[PDB]
Amino acid sequence: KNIESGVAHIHSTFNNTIVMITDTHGNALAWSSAGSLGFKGSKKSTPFAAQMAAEAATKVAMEHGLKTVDVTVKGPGSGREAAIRSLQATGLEVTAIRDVTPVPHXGCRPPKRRRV
RNA sequence: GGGAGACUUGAGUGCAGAAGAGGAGAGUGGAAUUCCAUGUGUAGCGGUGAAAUGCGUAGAUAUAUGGAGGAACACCAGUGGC
Ligand SMILES: [Mg+2]
Repeated sequence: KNIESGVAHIHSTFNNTIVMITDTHGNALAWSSAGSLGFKGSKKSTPFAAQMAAEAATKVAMEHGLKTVDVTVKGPGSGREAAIRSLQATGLEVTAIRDVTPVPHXGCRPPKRRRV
């Protein structure tokens, strides 16, 4: 119901950006994404859509009561920063920013190149 | 060229060292993917030039904690090595 510390997971891919705000224990509290704000197609991948997604999820998160979050950024999407700053704007206190992009230490064979 | 000798440079042995993803066998490590279980959580997720098929309110994706299994070995790493 009422939290004081949390973490905001910015899952930003090439196609879409999902913003998920959890408590420090990883339990979800609020989440938004470019797709759930009406953005479709390439628009979902833009920094502005990432910005709007962060705002909509931030405001819901602060309705619960939540002051300061740390940010984990993942994926190659262009909207990582626009989300990080949007968190600060809408009211949250961004204390730390980390990169948690998974990296195989090799790992599995990736899919084929998109031509031929 | 054949025969009987002699020789130490070619070739090999000894002795002393040097480096190495050379090979074979048996173990073993972490990262990641997938699946599985359990919380949290809510309507999307995924994808393209643009879309749709697909997946999701029988609760997804995300996120947290674990479990299983397979394959490949980030950095080191280099017209570097064998
Ligand atoms: Mg194919």
